Amino acid sequence: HMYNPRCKDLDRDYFPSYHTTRFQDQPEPNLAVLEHFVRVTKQHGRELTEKQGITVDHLRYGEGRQLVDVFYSEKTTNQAPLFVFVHGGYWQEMDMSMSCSIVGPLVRRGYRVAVMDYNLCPQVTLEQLMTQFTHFLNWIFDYTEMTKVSSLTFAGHSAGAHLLAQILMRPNVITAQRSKMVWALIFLCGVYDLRELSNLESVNPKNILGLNERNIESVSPMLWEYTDVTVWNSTKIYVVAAEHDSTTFIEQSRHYADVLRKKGYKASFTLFKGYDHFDIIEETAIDDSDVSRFLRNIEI
Ligand code: NA
Repeated sequence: HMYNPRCKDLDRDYFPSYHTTRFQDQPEPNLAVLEHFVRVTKQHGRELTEKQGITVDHLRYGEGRQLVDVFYSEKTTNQAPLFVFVHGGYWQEMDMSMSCSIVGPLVRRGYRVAVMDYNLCPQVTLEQLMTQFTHFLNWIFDYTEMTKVSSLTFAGHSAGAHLLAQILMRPNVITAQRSKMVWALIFLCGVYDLRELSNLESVNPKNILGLNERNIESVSPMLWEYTDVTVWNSTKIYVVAAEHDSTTFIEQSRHYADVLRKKGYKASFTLFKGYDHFDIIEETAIDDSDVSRFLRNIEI
């Protein structure tokens, strides 16, 4: 138990749902929280286009679930900045319909918002999902370039934070110019070192992540040898943990922030009071929420 010197149970430290303070009168609060998350995020999604006057374009960067929905207000110019959101779900669950809580307040602040979906393990190995995600980063920059827009922010949650980390190490796709377009990278409650969970059946049953010893460094942002850091020093990096996450998740974020800082990235660690791993996303649908205020404050 790296990341939790005082851990008793390594598995439960890898399921953030056991770590909330919500639904503590529920016999299984971990299932309550998941149920609630599914429900409210689907509701946020419908409210975006049925109530909030927001428009969506349904696009694709690949076959099947490799989709990108772009949300915008027609009352706003087409040359607005683009905010990109990458959803979580341990590379094996979640979809677009539960991923759009973040959209509404951003559109009201004058962003266009791209919410993407991806193929899940074991339809791909994690390595292959990562190659596909590289196709997505190429797509999003081609899309922004075509639109002749040259300001972006990316944010990923959980597994999505893990995925987003490769943006720092794909220079055959991410040119110096592409890098210079990025205002900020936001890593919400991600995981960055997969050596412990790779060996657990509860997280990686029957090895559906398709992991092993040759590729464990490559799927672990924590362990990479970062190079050409200088092209990112126009980009602010925010590594964020929720206070009510597992100590393992919290420390994974703290340590990843340390790794980046030590490499010379403009990175910071934030422990966000009052949130667990889930409501930190749920509350992004509320303009006045603490998390919303945080995202807004990044702009300054
Ligand atoms: Na711009």
